[PDB]
Amino acid sequence: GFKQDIATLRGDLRTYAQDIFLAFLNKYPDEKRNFKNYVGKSDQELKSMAKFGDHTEKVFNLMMEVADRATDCVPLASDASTLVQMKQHSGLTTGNFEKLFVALVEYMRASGQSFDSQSWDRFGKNLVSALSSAGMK
Ligand code: HEM
Repeated sequence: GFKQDIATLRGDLRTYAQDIFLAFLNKYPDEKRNFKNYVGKSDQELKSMAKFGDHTEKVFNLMMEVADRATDCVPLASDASTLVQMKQHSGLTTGNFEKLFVALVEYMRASGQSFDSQSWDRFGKNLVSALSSAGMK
Protein backbone atom coordinates (compact mmCIF):
# COMPACT_ATOMS: atom_id res chain seq x y z
CA GLY A 1 0.00 0.00 0.00
CA PHE A 2 0.84 3.69 0.37
CA LYS A 3 3.65 3.26 2.99
CA GLN A 4 5.35 0.52 1.00
CA ASP A 5 5.06 2.78 -2.10
CA ILE A 6 7.03 5.50 -0.32
CA ALA A 7 9.82 2.86 0.32
CA THR A 8 9.68 1.76 -3.38
CA LEU A 9 9.96 5.34 -4.67
CA ARG A 10 12.74 6.20 -2.15
CA GLY A 11 14.76 3.14 -3.30
CA ASP A 12 15.18 4.71 -6.80
CA LEU A 13 14.04 8.24 -6.02
CA ARG A 14 16.13 10.23 -8.53
CA THR A 15 14.83 8.04 -11.47
CA TYR A 16 11.21 8.08 -10.24
CA ALA A 17 11.30 11.84 -9.48
CA GLN A 18 12.64 12.77 -12.96
CA ASP A 19 10.23 10.34 -14.74
CA ILE A 20 7.07 11.53 -12.84
CA PHE A 21 7.97 15.20 -13.19
CA LEU A 22 8.57 14.69 -16.94
CA ALA A 23 5.22 12.87 -17.15
CA PHE A 24 3.69 15.96 -15.51
CA LEU A 25 5.37 18.50 -17.83
CA ASN A 26 4.53 16.42 -20.98
CA LYS A 27 0.86 15.91 -19.93
CA TYR A 28 0.43 19.68 -19.09
CA PRO A 29 2.82 21.59 -21.40
CA ASP A 30 1.34 25.00 -20.33
CA GLU A 31 2.85 24.14 -16.85
CA LYS A 32 6.34 25.02 -18.31
CA ARG A 33 5.02 28.66 -17.97
CA ASN A 34 6.27 28.36 -14.29
CA PHE A 35 9.59 26.94 -15.66
CA LYS A 36 10.54 29.15 -18.71
CA ASN A 37 14.13 27.58 -18.77
CA TYR A 38 12.47 24.18 -19.69
CA VAL A 39 10.87 25.33 -23.00
CA GLY A 40 12.15 23.70 -26.21
CA LYS A 41 13.91 20.86 -24.34
CA SER A 42 13.46 17.10 -24.85
CA ASP A 43 13.30 14.92 -21.72
CA GLN A 44 16.98 13.82 -22.06
CA GLU A 45 18.00 17.52 -22.34
CA LEU A 46 15.93 18.47 -19.21
CA LYS A 47 17.63 15.59 -17.33
CA SER A 48 20.95 17.36 -18.18
CA MET A 49 19.97 20.83 -16.79
CA ALA A 50 21.18 21.25 -13.16
CA LYS A 51 18.13 23.22 -11.86
CA PHE A 52 15.81 20.47 -13.32
CA GLY A 53 17.73 17.64 -11.60
CA ASP A 54 18.63 19.18 -8.25
CA HIS A 55 14.03 21.09 -8.28
CA THR A 56 12.95 17.57 -9.10
CA GLU A 57 15.02 15.57 -6.48
CA LYS A 58 14.14 18.23 -3.79
CA VAL A 59 10.42 18.07 -4.83
CA PHE A 60 10.34 14.25 -4.38
CA ASN A 61 12.54 14.17 -1.23
CA LEU A 62 10.04 16.55 0.48
CA MET A 63 6.92 14.95 -1.08
CA MET A 64 7.99 11.55 0.31
CA GLU A 65 8.47 13.10 3.81
CA VAL A 66 5.00 14.71 3.61
CA ALA A 67 3.56 11.30 2.45
CA ASP A 68 5.45 9.57 5.34
CA ARG A 69 4.08 11.99 7.96
CA ALA A 70 0.50 11.59 6.66
CA THR A 71 -2.18 9.52 8.40
CA ASP A 72 -4.40 7.53 5.96
CA CYS A 73 -3.19 9.74 3.05
CA VAL A 74 -4.07 13.01 4.95
CA PRO A 75 -1.03 15.29 5.21
CA LEU A 76 -0.14 17.28 8.32
CA ALA A 77 -1.52 20.81 8.27
CA SER A 78 2.06 21.98 9.21
CA ASP A 79 3.40 20.35 5.97
CA ALA A 80 0.81 22.20 3.91
CA SER A 81 1.65 25.52 5.78
CA THR A 82 5.39 24.96 5.03
CA LEU A 83 4.68 24.32 1.34
CA VAL A 84 2.44 27.41 1.03
CA GLN A 85 4.94 29.74 2.78
CA MET A 86 7.82 28.71 0.37
CA LYS A 87 8.95 31.96 -1.41
CA GLN A 88 9.77 29.91 -4.60
CA HIS A 89 6.01 28.86 -4.75
CA SER A 90 4.62 32.47 -4.75
CA GLY A 91 3.35 32.09 -8.36
CA LEU A 92 1.41 28.85 -7.72
CA THR A 93 -2.21 27.76 -7.11
CA THR A 94 -3.71 24.39 -6.08
CA GLY A 95 -4.22 23.66 -9.86
CA ASN A 96 -0.41 23.28 -10.29
CA PHE A 97 -0.34 20.61 -7.49
CA GLU A 98 -3.55 18.83 -8.72
CA LYS A 99 -1.92 18.38 -12.19
CA LEU A 100 1.33 17.01 -10.68
CA PHE A 101 -0.68 14.35 -8.76
CA VAL A 102 -2.90 13.45 -11.79
CA ALA A 103 0.32 12.73 -13.74
CA LEU A 104 1.81 10.84 -10.74
CA VAL A 105 -1.28 8.57 -10.44
CA GLU A 106 -1.42 7.97 -14.26
CA TYR A 107 2.35 7.10 -14.14
CA MET A 108 1.70 4.56 -11.32
CA ARG A 109 -1.34 3.13 -13.22
CA ALA A 110 0.84 2.61 -16.41
CA SER A 111 3.88 1.15 -14.51
CA GLY A 112 4.52 -2.59 -14.34
CA GLN A 113 4.29 -2.32 -10.50
CA SER A 114 1.71 -2.88 -7.68
CA PHE A 115 1.60 0.80 -6.57
CA ASP A 116 -1.53 1.71 -4.56
CA SER A 117 -2.55 4.37 -7.14
CA GLN A 118 -5.90 5.00 -5.41
CA SER A 119 -4.05 5.99 -2.17
CA TRP A 120 -1.84 8.41 -4.18
CA ASP A 121 -4.98 9.90 -5.81
CA ARG A 122 -6.50 10.54 -2.31
CA PHE A 123 -3.11 11.86 -1.05
CA GLY A 124 -3.01 14.36 -3.95
CA LYS A 125 -6.63 15.52 -3.33
CA ASN A 126 -6.02 15.72 0.47
CA LEU A 127 -2.79 17.72 -0.02
CA VAL A 128 -4.57 20.21 -2.37
CA SER A 129 -7.34 20.61 0.26
CA ALA A 130 -4.69 21.19 3.01
CA LEU A 131 -2.81 23.71 0.79
CA SER A 132 -6.09 25.70 0.25
CA SER A 133 -6.78 25.64 4.07
CA ALA A 134 -3.18 26.87 4.70
CA GLY A 135 -3.65 29.87 2.30
CA MET A 136 -2.73 28.74 -1.25
CA LYS A 137 -4.94 30.30 -3.97
C1 HEM B 1 4.84 18.30 -3.49
C2 HEM B 1 5.11 19.20 -4.44
C3 HEM B 1 6.28 20.13 -4.48
C4 HEM B 1 7.35 20.21 -3.67
C5 HEM B 1 7.59 19.29 -2.50
C6 HEM B 1 8.14 21.28 -4.13
C7 HEM B 1 9.30 21.56 -3.47
C8 HEM B 1 10.12 22.54 -3.87
C9 HEM B 1 11.34 22.73 -3.25
C10 HEM B 1 11.86 21.90 -2.09
C11 HEM B 1 11.88 23.77 -3.89
C12 HEM B 1 13.23 24.26 -3.51
C13 HEM B 1 14.19 23.47 -4.40
C14 HEM B 1 15.32 24.38 -4.81
O1 HEM B 1 15.09 25.34 -5.61
O2 HEM B 1 16.47 24.16 -4.32
C15 HEM B 1 10.98 24.23 -4.93
C16 HEM B 1 11.14 25.25 -5.85
C17 HEM B 1 10.27 25.52 -6.92
N1 HEM B 1 9.12 24.90 -7.20
FE1 HEM B 1 8.44 23.54 -6.22
N2 HEM B 1 7.63 21.91 -5.21
C18 HEM B 1 6.49 21.22 -5.44
C19 HEM B 1 5.55 21.41 -6.43
C20 HEM B 1 5.75 22.36 -7.38
C21 HEM B 1 4.88 22.52 -8.47
C22 HEM B 1 3.65 21.67 -8.68
C23 HEM B 1 5.39 23.56 -9.25
C24 HEM B 1 4.85 24.11 -10.52
C25 HEM B 1 3.86 23.51 -11.19
C26 HEM B 1 6.59 24.01 -8.58
C27 HEM B 1 7.40 25.03 -8.98
C28 HEM B 1 8.58 25.41 -8.32
C29 HEM B 1 9.45 26.45 -8.84
C30 HEM B 1 9.15 27.25 -10.09
C31 HEM B 1 10.49 26.52 -7.97
C32 HEM B 1 11.67 27.44 -8.08
C33 HEM B 1 12.24 27.48 -9.51
C34 HEM B 1 12.65 26.12 -10.06
O3 HEM B 1 11.91 25.12 -9.94
O4 HEM B 1 13.74 25.99 -10.67
N3 HEM B 1 6.78 23.24 -7.46
N4 HEM B 1 9.92 23.43 -4.89
